[PDB]
Amino acid sequence: ISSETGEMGILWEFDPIINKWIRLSMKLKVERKPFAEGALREAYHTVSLGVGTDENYPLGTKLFPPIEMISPISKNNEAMTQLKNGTKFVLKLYKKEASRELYFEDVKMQMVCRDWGNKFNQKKPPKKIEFLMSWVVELIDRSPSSNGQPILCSIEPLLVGEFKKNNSNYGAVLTNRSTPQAFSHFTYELSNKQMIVVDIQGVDDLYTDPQIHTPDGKGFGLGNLGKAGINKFITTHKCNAVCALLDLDVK
Ligand SMILES: Nc1ncnc2c1ncn2[C@@H]1O[C@H](COP(=O)(O)O)[C@@H](O)[C@H]1O
Ligand SMILES: [Zn+2]
Repeated sequence: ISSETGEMGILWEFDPIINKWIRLSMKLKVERKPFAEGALREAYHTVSLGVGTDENYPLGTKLFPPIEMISPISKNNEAMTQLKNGTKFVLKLYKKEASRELYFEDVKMQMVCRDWGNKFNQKKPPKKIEFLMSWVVELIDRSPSSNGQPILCSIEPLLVGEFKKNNSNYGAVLTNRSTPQAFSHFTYELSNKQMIVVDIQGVDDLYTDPQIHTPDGKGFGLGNLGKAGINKFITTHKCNAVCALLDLDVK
């Protein structure tokens, strides 16, 4: 949309309720230096210069995600309000030394957790939670890295405030707060033990970068540690007033 200097990107949004990816474009201006780093990625402040369609950037014939997983229509999406021209947000790049599939899997995983957030909030707990949207962006104006595969990154809204990690994906309980731990326990019980959401982290109860474990270990990226991840959560978990309010089993 905007005529100002920045760079273009193909923007991908996953929508769980129709089970499709929605493909868009946007222009963005990203700062030169990151403002934070974790173990694997760096985060950069970025501003949006508008969201558009992908009609100038045809797909052609090896596509991931596959064509049947892509919505033919993209007129409605969260990006058009949440990343509208002017918005400050965050872009995350992996450090030098992540396949194409994993960017998409991590964004899908976050959208799945966001759904679990809504389901938890429907039980009217004392504190509601929310997982941020997340999106894949192909930075198409940048030079390809080792191959004709473009530069990929993920983007999400800016969290304002003190960022805290509340548990990890392997059993750590890092704060005293109840709601995070009760949420993890909720996802375990109400999924009939088919999955658990951990790596609950963010600002207050606005969360981002969660991790799912499933018993069979498949999908949900490299952080999916299977039954081991699940058992490690169980070992350290102490039920709290929120667990009890949600009528969860003290097993
Ligand atoms: N959405 C966000 N808004 C603001 N800060 C963030 C956000 N996500 C992550 N951070 C911070 O940036 C660091 C690097 O991101 P991560 O790759 O998720 O570890 C985190 O450890 C946080 O301190
Ligand atoms: Zn509990």
